[PDB]
Amino acid sequence: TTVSLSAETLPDVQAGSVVLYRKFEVGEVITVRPRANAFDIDLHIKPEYRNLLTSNSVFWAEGGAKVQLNGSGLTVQASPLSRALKGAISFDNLSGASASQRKGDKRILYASETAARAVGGQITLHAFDAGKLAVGMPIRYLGIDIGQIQTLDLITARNEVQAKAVLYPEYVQTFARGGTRFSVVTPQISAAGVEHLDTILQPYINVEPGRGNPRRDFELQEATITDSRYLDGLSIIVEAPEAGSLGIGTPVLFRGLEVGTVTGMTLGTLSDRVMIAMRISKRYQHLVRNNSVFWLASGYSLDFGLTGGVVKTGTFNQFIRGGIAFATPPGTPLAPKAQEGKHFLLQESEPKEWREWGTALPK
Amino acid sequence: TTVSLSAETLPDVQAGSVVLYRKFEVGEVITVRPRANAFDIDLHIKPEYRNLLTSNSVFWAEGGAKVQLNGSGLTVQASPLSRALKGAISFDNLSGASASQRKGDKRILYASETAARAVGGQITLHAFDAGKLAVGMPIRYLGIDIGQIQTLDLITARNEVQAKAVLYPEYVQTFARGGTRFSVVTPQISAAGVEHLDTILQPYINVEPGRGNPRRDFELQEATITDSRYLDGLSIIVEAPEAGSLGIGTPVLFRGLEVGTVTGMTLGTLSDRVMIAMRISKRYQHLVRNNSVFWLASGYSLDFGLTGGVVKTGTFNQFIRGGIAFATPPGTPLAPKAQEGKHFLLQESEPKEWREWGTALPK
Repeated sequence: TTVSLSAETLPDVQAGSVVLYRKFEVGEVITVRPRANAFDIDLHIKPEYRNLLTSNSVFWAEGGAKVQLNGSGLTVQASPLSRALKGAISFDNLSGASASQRKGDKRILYASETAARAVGGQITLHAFDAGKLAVGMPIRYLGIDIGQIQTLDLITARNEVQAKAVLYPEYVQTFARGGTRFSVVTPQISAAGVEHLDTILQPYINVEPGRGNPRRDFELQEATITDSRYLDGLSIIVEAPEAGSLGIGTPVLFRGLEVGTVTGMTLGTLSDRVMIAMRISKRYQHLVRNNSVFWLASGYSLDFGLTGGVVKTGTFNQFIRGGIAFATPPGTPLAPKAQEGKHFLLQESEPKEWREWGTALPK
Repeated sequence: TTVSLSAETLPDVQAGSVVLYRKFEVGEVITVRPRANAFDIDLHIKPEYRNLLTSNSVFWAEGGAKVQLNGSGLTVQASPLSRALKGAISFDNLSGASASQRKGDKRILYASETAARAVGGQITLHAFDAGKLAVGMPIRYLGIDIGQIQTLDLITARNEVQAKAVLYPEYVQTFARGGTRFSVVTPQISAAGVEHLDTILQPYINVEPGRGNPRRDFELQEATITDSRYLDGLSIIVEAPEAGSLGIGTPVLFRGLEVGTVTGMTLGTLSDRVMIAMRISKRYQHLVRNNSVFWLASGYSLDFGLTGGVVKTGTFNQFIRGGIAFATPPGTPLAPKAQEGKHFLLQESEPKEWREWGTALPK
C-alpha cells in the first residue's frame, strides 16, 4: 500500500482493478478495506512514481465499458480487461487541490472526473422551475462550454430548486463576479419565431458576465433572447401607454433596418405607463439623439380607396413582432448623444414629415 | 444458509448467482428451494456481515445484461459473469422497513429496486382514461422527480383505471396530504400553441401540493396549463354572458402586460352566466381592486375609413387566446384589495376613457 483513499459510496470500485494515468496504466488497486460508516480504498503505485506523486493530485474513479456518444462519436479506447471487468481509478495533478488535503486525514476518491474538478469552481443557482434544467447540462458563454450542472436539489421549505453547478478553473475568477445573469435557453413555438435550433436536442445555459465581488450564489433568470446577439449596447427606456404587440425580441427599426431589439417589458413605478427596455448596437449607438421621437410600427397598415384602392403588403417582421421605428428631426445645432439611461416618450402616430427630414448624422 | 427469502414469482432468480451490496459483491445465492404455492430462496452472507445485517434491510433482485438508456447513457458497470449469466440479488438498509418483517415469517424478495422502495409511499390514482398513463411514468414536482407509476389496473365494475404509484420516502409526508391535484401533462397541437416540448418524448405528471389529512387515494384531473407557471396567486372569478374565445391558458392583460391567466371555465350555479376562473401572480396581486372593470379583448378589431382607412394588426396572443384586459377607474379614496374569492362582472365593450384614467396604484 502506497497511497490510501477514502469515500462514502463505492459503486464502481472493485479490488484488483488497474490504476490509470492520463488513460494509461501504471499502478494497481489492491484492497477495499471496509468500514461501517466510510469505506477505505488502498492503492499500489511504483516507487519511482510515488516520488513523482504530488500533494496537489486528485484521484477520480470510473468503471465499466463506456461507449460515449458526445454528438457524432462512439469510440472506445485501447482498454485492458481490468477496466472491462473491474472499476478503474485514474489520476492527474492540478494546481490548487492542496486545500482538499489540508482538510481531513487522507485524500478522497471522487465519483468521476467531473466531481474531481469540482474544487472551488462549484456555484449554486436558485430556480423557480427545474423543468428545463438537467444533470450534466452545460453552461455556455458565446457557445463555448465553461461549466456544467452536476446536481438538482428540491427544497419544500422555500419552494424552489437549488441547482449546484461547476465552473472550470480558468473561468471561475472571470465569471461568478456578481451581477452575473444565468439564463436557460429553450425552443419556442409560439407567435414569435424560433432562433434556437440545437436546443431541441441539447439545451444549455447562456450567461452574461459581470464585475464585482466573487458572490458564487446566483438566481436563474427567465429565457432571454436579446442578451445573446445584442450585447454591450446603449440601453434606452421608452414609455408607452400600452404594450401592444411588443415583446422580448421585438426589433428597433431605422428606415427599415434593424438597429436594435427590445430587452424586456416592465410596468412603471406608477402604474400609468409601461416601460420598454431596448438596446442599440455599438455600431448604431450614434444614431439616437436627445431629440429622437419613436413611433409604434406594428403590423399591416393599408389605405382604402373609393374609386380605386392602392394596397401594399410587405410580409415584414413587424407583423410577427411589431417594431419601433425612429428618425431624427432636422436641427442645425445637433442634440447630444443619448445617455446610458434616458426615458423617451412614444408617439402613437407616425409623423408624416419623417421622409423629408434628412438629418445629417456623421461617423 | 444465513438469510432466507420468499417470493411468489421467480423470473430472474437463478441458483449460484452472486449477492450484491451497493453494486458490490459480498455473499452468494446458494439454493432455490421450490414449493407449489410460494417458492423459497436461500442466501449465504459472511459471518462478519450477518452481524452487520440489520432487521431494517430490504433485498431486491435484478437479472441479465441491462444496457440502459436513461436519456444519454448506455454504461454497463464493472460486472462479474455471475450477473451476466445468472439473475442477481442486491441489498441495502433503509429506515422504516421493520413493518415488512413484523408481518409474515421471513423477508420478501422484491422484483426490482423500485418495488423495494414501495413501502408506505404507495398511493392510488383513479383515472377515466389511461391513454396518457404508462408504467414507469415519473411524477414530477417543479420538474423534480418525486415518484413513479408502477402498475395499471383496469376495472370494468366501475369503468375506470386505477393506477397505483409510489412516492419516495422523503416526499411521502410533504405530499399526499389531501387536496392534492395530480394532473398529467401532454403535447397539444390545436388552436392553442404548445408550451411542453419534452412531453412528446417522455410525459410526466405535474402535481400541486395540499394540506390536511394523509389521504393516499386520489383522482387524476385533466391536463392543466395554468397550474405550473402561475401558482399561489390571487384567485378571481369573473362572470360572462358567453364563453367566446376564452379557454384554459388565456392571459389576463394590464396595458398589454400579461399579469395572470385563466385557470378553468365552468357553468354557473344557475345556467345564465359562465364563470371564468383566473389567477393573478403575487407580484401583480396588488393591481386589482374592488373597482376594477374587466372587458373582453379577443381577436382583431379594426375601424373602416371611407375617405381613407387606417388599420393596424398586432398579431398578438389574443387572436389565438382571447385575453381579458382591465384598468382601474380613478378614485381619490381607493377601494381595498380583491379578496380570495370575489365575483366580477365583465363589460362587453372596451370603455373609451381607460387610457385617460391614470389611477395611481402604489407598491
